[PDB]
Amino acid sequence: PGAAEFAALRNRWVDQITGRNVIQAGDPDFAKAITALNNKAADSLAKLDAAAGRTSVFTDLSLAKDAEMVTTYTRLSQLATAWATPTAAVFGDAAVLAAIKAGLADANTLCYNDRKEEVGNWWSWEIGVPRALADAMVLLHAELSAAERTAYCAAIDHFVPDPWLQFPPKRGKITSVGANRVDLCQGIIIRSLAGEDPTKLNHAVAGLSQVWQYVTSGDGIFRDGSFIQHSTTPYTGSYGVVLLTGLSKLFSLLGGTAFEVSDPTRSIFFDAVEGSFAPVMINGAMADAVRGRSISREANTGYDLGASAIEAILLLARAMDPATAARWRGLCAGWIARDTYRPILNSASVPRTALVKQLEATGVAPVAEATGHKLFPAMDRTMHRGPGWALSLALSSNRIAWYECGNGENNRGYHTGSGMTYFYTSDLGQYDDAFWATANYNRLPGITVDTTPLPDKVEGQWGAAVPADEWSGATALGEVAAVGQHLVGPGRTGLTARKSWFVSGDVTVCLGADISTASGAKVETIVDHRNLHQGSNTLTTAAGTIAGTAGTVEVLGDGRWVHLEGFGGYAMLDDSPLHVLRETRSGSWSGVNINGSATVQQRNFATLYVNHGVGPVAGSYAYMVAPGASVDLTRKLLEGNKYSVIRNDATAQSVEFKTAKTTAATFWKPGMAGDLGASGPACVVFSRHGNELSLAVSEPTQKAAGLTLTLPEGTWSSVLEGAGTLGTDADGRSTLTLDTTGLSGKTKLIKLKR
Ligand SMILES: CC(=O)N[C@@H]1[C@@H](O[C@@H]2O[C@H](C(=O)O)[C@@H](O[C@@H]3O[C@H](CO)[C@H](OS(=O)(=O)O)[C@H](O[C@@H]4OC(C(=O)O)=C[C@H](O)[C@H]4O)[C@H]3NC(C)=O)[C@H](O)[C@H]2O)[C@@H](OS(=O)(=O)O)[C@@H](CO)O[C@H]1O
Ligand code: NA
Repeated sequence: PGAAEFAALRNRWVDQITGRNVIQAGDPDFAKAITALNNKAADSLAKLDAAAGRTSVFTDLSLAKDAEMVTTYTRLSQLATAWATPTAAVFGDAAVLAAIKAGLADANTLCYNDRKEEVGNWWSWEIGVPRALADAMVLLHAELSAAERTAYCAAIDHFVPDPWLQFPPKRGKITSVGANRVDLCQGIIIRSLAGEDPTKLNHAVAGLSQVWQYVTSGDGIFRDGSFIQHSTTPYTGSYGVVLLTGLSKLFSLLGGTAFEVSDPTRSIFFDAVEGSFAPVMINGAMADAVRGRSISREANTGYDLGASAIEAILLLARAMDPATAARWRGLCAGWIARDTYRPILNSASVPRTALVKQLEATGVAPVAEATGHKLFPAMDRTMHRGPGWALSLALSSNRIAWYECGNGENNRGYHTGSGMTYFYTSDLGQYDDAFWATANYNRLPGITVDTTPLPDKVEGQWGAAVPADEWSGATALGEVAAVGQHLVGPGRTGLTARKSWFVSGDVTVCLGADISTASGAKVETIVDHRNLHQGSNTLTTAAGTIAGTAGTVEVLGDGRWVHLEGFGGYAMLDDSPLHVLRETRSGSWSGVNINGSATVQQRNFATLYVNHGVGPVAGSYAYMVAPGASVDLTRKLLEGNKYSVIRNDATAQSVEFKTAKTTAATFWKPGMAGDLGASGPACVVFSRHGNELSLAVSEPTQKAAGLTLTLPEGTWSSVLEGAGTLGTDADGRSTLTLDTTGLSGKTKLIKLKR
């Protein structure tokens, strides 16, 4: 491939990142995209350093601070983008062009050149600048000289001599993985178009192949659909999206060319659209539990990341077979149509606007999110859906860290892995509307928590420490899931708790047992901590209302249920006191992120909790949540033994769903919960239909070679579906012995016949 092939590739990249070939004349959404492009460009030009002998390019960005060096270059690439976009205010403006070129020249002289040693964050030198400088070279190819290309290519190659590796020489270079491998290869591929270097381009394309190979440990995509980055943090929602965005752009750029991605194993990446990304997308937002430290970012939210995932999926769909293309488009049309809270076209780029308009022009109908359970045992995450709600559980374990903090971000997030219950609903802004600026980080919804104050960055940055717990895991059969977590508290308090969740098509039953701590402080379990925005949403009870006055906590009477206007119902399944607090909380994003604005946000919350007191001995809880339930339905939850607690202690936790005729259990020790037994740790769901017993089983430690169940509902003599060996115990009960060697927490489905 020669000069013409390289020119064609550069032109395609410019088409992709500007949308210049696809602007629809007089379209109001295109006009808004150009306006947003114009305002950003105008803002940057206003900040140009015009001083003779300047030592920065922008008066508000120091080249001695590596993050401000990156922003220098992204502003320059944004300006080049505007200069190349028909109808933009600066389109083809020679004075603006001259200022971009002078900015690239001086940033190179002053700072980013092939003699400079890295200082500060490696990512700035190897990913932040190269992607932006490469884009600027390609955008400005007709305008930069050969000597300018030589200088800038040399700078990039100095920092990134091989995109299969990362870190400066003084650190020891390691294999780049996952999102980092995609980003380093993107910067080198685009730089290879500017410099017409087929050898670097081929090597960078070949480097993409690693990122979609299945892994069983470390970083990458697991066969169950989990995606981990930084070894111990569930990360589909932020690093997974960086990977998805970069591969969508690169696949589209190279398709049909001499450099096309041709590795057939990229099918694993395509399978991940539904296998990994779709289940953790909720009405257009990536779930908070899979986006790690980005929850602390005011302007990199679940909806910003979901909108990037939608753009990428739409871009990939163009190359797919017809049925897959239509399925992915349907998924996207649904995540777009249902999101009235941060509509995807508000502040969308011109390319994103074009993909959204192209989708609308297909007339492909919106696909609803399927009810039911999606389990990700490799990353200790589960998703559950019913009409009007999605529950995301956030666990941690000897495989998965309590939280990631780093770079001044999410240093307060140390309870976010303590069994959080995120109930996403039609309140689309629940977790987005300054929730992470104002929420009580010691009373996040669903957690059990030792009230000992912990320092920011407790347990270390980058997910370096994990709880040395017994297990966390899950299984599901049909409409019912069983999820368990042995919580070990962060900050060496000695907090221990056995938390389980049994989740039907409508209600979530939350059991807790064996709670104690060594710190001497009170321990709490949070039934909910729910953002009311500026609302005064009524908490209704059997007697009337509760917590009508902000700041004064009240104890629920003996009706045992409370209904929150705009949400649904909560009910206690034991006689423990439920404390209910209406509160107003304030905070700034600067309080949770070094880059956050100083603006103070104020939000109203409803906070419902159980107090286990000081020095609990085998403390416990039992309650349920019924998202979307009316007051009438909430008042009835505890009638008729619909949610029948079987056992809730240090051996096992189990509940029967009367209407679903289905029982769910978690086992901590060998023993029986009702008429089901297990020989060791297990998650089980079972249901009898006449003369047939259906079971789902997982071995949640991921380390046991076998597991034996003592079967409920009488004796069983044949296996109809699945694997396992039937047997009989000393007491005449049927047993099922499973080989669980290497199952990695996955579920086995079995059907038996009497
Ligand atoms: C300083 C150091 O040595 N730390 C490493 C740690 O490296 C840190 O982690 C990541 C990484 O690439 O591995 C890198 O995260 C990315 O940081 C930039 C800014 O630096 C962006 O964050 S933001 O500016 O606050 O938004 C970036 O965000 C994402 O940006 C983009 C995009 O640029 O296209 C898309 C998304 O919308 C957005 O979420 C952020 N990525 C994400 C997904 O958050 C840090 O800069 C880097 O310092 C790890 O290094 S690793 O290579 O081994 O993985 C860590 C692992 O244990 O080791 C530490 O020592
Ligand atoms: Na980590």
